[PDB]
Amino acid sequence: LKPNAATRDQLNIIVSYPPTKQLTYEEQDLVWKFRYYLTNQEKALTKFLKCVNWDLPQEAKQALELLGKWKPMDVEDSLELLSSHYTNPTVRRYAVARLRQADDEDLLMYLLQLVQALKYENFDDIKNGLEAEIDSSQIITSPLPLEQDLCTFLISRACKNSTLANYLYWYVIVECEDQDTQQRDPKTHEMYLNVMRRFSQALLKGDKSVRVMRSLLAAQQTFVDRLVHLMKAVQRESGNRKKKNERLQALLGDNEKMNLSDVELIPLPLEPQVKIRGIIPETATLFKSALMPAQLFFKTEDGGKYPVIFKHGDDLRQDQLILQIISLMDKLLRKENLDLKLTPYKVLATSTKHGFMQFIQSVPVAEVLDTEGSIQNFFRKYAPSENGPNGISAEVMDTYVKSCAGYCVITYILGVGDRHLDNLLLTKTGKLFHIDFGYILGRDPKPLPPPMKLNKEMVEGMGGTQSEQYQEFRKQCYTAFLHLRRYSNLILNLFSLMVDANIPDIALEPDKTVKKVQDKFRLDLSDEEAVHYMQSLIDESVHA
Ligand SMILES: CC(C)OCCN1c2nc(N3CCOCC3)cc(=O)n2CC[C@H]1C(F)(F)F
Repeated sequence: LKPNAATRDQLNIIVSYPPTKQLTYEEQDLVWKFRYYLTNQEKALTKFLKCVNWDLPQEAKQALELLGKWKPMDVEDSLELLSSHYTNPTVRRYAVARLRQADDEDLLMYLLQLVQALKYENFDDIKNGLEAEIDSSQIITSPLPLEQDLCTFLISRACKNSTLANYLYWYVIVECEDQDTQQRDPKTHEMYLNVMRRFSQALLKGDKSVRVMRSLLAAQQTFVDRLVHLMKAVQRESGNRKKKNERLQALLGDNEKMNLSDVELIPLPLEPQVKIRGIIPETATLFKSALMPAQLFFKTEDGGKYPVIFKHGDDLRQDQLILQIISLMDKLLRKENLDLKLTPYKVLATSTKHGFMQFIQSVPVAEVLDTEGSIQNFFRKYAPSENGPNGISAEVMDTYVKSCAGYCVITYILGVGDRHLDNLLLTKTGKLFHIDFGYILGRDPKPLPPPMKLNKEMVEGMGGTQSEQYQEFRKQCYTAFLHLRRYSNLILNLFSLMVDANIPDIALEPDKTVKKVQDKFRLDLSDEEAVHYMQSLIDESVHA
C-alpha cells in the first residue's frame, strides 16, 4: 500500500514515458501494485488505464473505482483517453469532463483532432440524440419549418461561441464529404451526418443570436457552392491563362448571376472573425500552376482587403493539419515567452476536393536570389539602415534570425520534405516561412532527404557562419527545441488522434506515424544532451 525508495524511482520512470510508449508486462504489474499510492500523482492516471484489460469485467470495475478516486488529470492528458484505444464509456465521459475545463482558446487548438475522435465514440448514442439519401451540404441550408459525451459537448460549446461553430461546421462537412469513408466505413459516414443533423437541430432550438448562427452558416455554404461553380467554369475555359482570367473576372463581376462580388456581411470561413462584403472582380487571377488555383481579394467589413488562395481539385487536409500544428507550436513558444516571428497562415478545407489558404505577401527565396543576387541584397534594397548590421535594418535582421530558427526546428520535428527555394518565402520585414506541405514525416520526392532544412544562401542572409547573428540563430534553435520537448505529450496526443484521418503521408503507415514525430524530440536525451544534438544537426547541415 506504499512503495520503498527504489520502487518510487522505477515508478517515476514509467509516469514520465511518452503517451505512445508500450508499457511492458513487468511495468504494468508495478503500476497495478502501487495503484492506490499513485492516486496523488495526476500524471500517473494515463499510465494506470493503459494497464487495464477492459475485456475482463473485474479489471474494468477495479479500474473505474480508482478513476473516481484519482487526482484530476490535466487537459493535455485527457486527449489520450479520446483515442481508438478506449471503448469504455466511463473513461470517454471522464475525458470529456476534464476537456470541459479548457477555455475556448485552447479548445480551438485541439478541435481538428476532436472531430477525428468522434470516429471512436458510440455511434448509436449520437444517432439517439436526434429528436447518399441525405446531402450533408444541404442540412444547414434546408431548415425545417460524467453525463455529456464528445458530440453533446462540442455542440454545447459551438452554440455559445461563433468562431468554434464555424470550424465545427466545416471540419464535420469535410468528414461527411470524404468518399473513402463513405465506401470503406459506412457507419462512420452515417455518424458524421448525424453530428451535422444534431448541430443544425441544436442551433434551431437556440435564442435570437443562436438561430442567426445557422443563417450565417447557410450563407457561407451557399457562397462556397457558388465559388466552386465559378472555379469549374474557369478551369474548363479553353485558352491560355489570360482567357481563363478574363472569364474569372467576368463571372465575379456578374453579381446578379453569381452573387460573389456583393453580399451581406458573412464570416470568412478561413478566419470567421473577419466578415466579408464579397470578392473584388478586377484583381482576381489564376496562378501559373497547372492545378489552376485562384488569388481572390475579399472586401472586409472594415474596408480592408483579405487576399486568399482558393484551390479546386486538390485535398488541402495535409496542409491544414500542418498549419494548425505550426499555429499550436507558435502558441506554445509565445506561452514560453519566445516570439520567433513565425507565419502560421490560415488553411481551411471546404471539402476533400477544394479549400482556402490565407495569402501572405512574400517573394520565393529562389526569385530573391535570381533578381537581387542575395538575401542580404534584397534586405539592403527594401529595408536599408546605415547603423544596421550589413546596412540592413536591425529589426529586419532580428526577424530573419528568429524566423529562420523557428522554421528550422519546426520543419525538422514535422519531417517536411520537397524543400526547394520556390517553397521558402521571404518578406520585406524579414519574415522567413515555408509553404506547400505535400511531403511530411520523412517523405520526399528524391531519395534519402536531409533531416535539417538549411542552405548556403540562408546563412549568407544572416552574415555568414562567423557572425553574431549566426550565434543568436543557434541559441534560438536549441532554445525552441527544449520548449517544444516540454509539450511533447500534447503534440504526440494530437498526432495520435490523426492516425485514421486520410492525410496522405499519415495513411501510408498509420501504425508508425506517431513514433516518427516522437523520435525527432530525442526524449532519450537530457535537456543538456538535446542542446548539443540540435547544434550537431545545425553544424552538419550548414557544412554539407
Ligand atoms: C509567393 C507566392 C506568390 O507564391 C504562390 C505559390 N502558391 C502557394 N502559395 C501559398 N501561400 C500561402 C501563404 O502566403 C503565401 C502564399 C501556399 C501554397 O500552398 N501554395 C502552393 C503553390 C502555389 C499555388 F499557386 F499553386 F498555390
